[PDB]
Amino acid sequence: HMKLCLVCSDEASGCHYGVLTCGSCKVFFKRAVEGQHNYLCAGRNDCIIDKIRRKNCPACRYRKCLQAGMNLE
Amino acid sequence: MKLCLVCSDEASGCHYGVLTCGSCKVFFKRAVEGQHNYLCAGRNDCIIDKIRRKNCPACRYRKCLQAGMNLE
DNA sequence: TGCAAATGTACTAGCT
DNA sequence: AAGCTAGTACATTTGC
Ligand SMILES: [Zn+2]
Ligand SMILES: [Zn+2]
Ligand SMILES: [Zn+2]
Ligand SMILES: [Zn+2]
Repeated sequence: HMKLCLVCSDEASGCHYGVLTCGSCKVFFKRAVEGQHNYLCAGRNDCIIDKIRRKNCPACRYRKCLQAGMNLE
Repeated sequence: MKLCLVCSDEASGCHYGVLTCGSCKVFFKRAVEGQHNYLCAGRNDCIIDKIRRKNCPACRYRKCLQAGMNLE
């Protein structure tokens, strides 16, 4: 029914940077590329990213964005 | 020379029965008072150090309880 | 309390 | 019109 972001499963708003994603992942990805962050995972570089757990691990969120194909060109 | 028994930061005193940093003092008070329906994105054994304690409320609250924090 | 960083929404710019 | 996304400003969250 409702389009699903391929990063967090929140409702997708469009195809952003090459990948159907939600509003919060679009801006999260651009800020992650062009910004400095000490994103450090606390598990095994392998976390679950869903609508809640996405805030838990930005390191694994960024990782799953890239594995989904996001790119700024 | 005083380490937090939850995250290992500069403990600021004995809070809710446990030597703990300021940040863990406040986090446990918030967690214990309201819902703590937190969720872990890993395997319920996330590393909870000064850097990564922000990452997993669920594992942090679990560690608070393991260390003995309570409202005595 | 304050200050600030991170995150998320809603909106505008600009294209076709 | 219609439909799209990238950007941006604002608000909210979260944390010292
Ligand atoms: Zn998303
Ligand atoms: Zn992770
Ligand atoms: Zn602590
Ligand atoms: Zn965890």
